[PDB]
Amino acid sequence: STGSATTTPIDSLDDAYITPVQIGTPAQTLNLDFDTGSSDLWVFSSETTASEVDGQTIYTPSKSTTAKLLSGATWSISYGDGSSSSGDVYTDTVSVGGLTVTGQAVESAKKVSSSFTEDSTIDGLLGLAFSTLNTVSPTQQKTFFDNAKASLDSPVFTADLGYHAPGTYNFGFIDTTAYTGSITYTAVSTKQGFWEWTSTGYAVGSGTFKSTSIDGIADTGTTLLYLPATVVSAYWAQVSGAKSSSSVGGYVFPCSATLPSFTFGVGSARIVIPGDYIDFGPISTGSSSCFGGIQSSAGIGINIFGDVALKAAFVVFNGATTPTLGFASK
Ligand SMILES: CC(C)c1nc(CN(C)C(=O)N[C@H](C(=O)N[C@@H](Cc2ccccc2)C[C@H](O)[C@H](Cc2ccccc2)NC(=O)OCc2cncs2)C(C)C)cs1
Repeated sequence: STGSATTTPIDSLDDAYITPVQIGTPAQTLNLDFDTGSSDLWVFSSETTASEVDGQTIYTPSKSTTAKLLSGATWSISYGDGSSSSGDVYTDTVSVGGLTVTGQAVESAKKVSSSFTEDSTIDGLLGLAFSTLNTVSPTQQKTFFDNAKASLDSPVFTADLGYHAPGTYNFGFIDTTAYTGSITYTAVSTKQGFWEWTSTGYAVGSGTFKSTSIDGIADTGTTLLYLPATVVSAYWAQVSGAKSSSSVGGYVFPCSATLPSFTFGVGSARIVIPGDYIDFGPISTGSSSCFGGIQSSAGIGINIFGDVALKAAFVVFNGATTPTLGFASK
């Protein structure tokens, strides 16, 4: 089997991407944020505290003839930005782009933090990291991909995120028409539960490539590219007037600037992030100070290849016995 679904930016900055997911019988379609940096499939639901729901579409398990309470199971997750959610669990039929998993754990939120409430476009998360990070207790649950894998034509999924445009998530096959050149594969460590890999270096603009190992995670659920402070300083030093603002919480630059590209290495191959991808717009409405899309990871404790990086590539998440990651230009 295979599945193929379009993923759509939630706003004009590509802050996140949402993908329609069918849950239950008859189907309830929710728009989920596919996240290769976490491993819980959780949704806004009929159980979510009413004051914490503001415009999202909800899952109502009582309206699904295939929903079954997963008795005694609870979940609770805390994310890198301080956001969180928690609740109870149902198993139900879940389909993505024509690929169906029966018996998928659907984590129903009873509570969500303010950042989720305030985003009416995201109806929940679909985690695509390793199932060892799933938070359901006392019986840990598998991700949608892990449950589907043995049925897929190939044990893979791909992320092809668009710049100011929709993209695609494919399950079980590699669309050889979706990229240029060849795919370069690189080793993954699963020891922390993430798609954790090592970039071989970077370049800023037309500058020389610096060979240096940069460990980090391929993370579709984070908007920006978070790298060591050394790398980030070398980038922004090429932009007149850019500076790190403690008040704003990172690097800002004059909205009048034209930004240089940023290249990262994948083995001997190179992925080029165009300058325009690094512009996240005014820090507040009407400001002439713009927010940078490359920021320091210091204090996060991990480097994060978020959407700014991934959307410059066709990315293969290879869930073979020894997982690997592939990157191609497109
Ligand atoms: C316009 C508005 C709606 C939006 N702003 C954003 C930008 N934001 C907030 C982020 O990128 N926030 C990032 C974040 O926490 N992302 C998260 C939550 C999230 C989900 C959906 C939408 C938005 C956020 C999702 C990410 O995959 C992070 C990556 C990570 C991993 C380890 C350590 C630190 C970080 N995953 C986790 O935090 O997983 C932690 C886990 C805990 N237990 C099991 S896994 C930070 C790391 C920067 C997106 S949409």
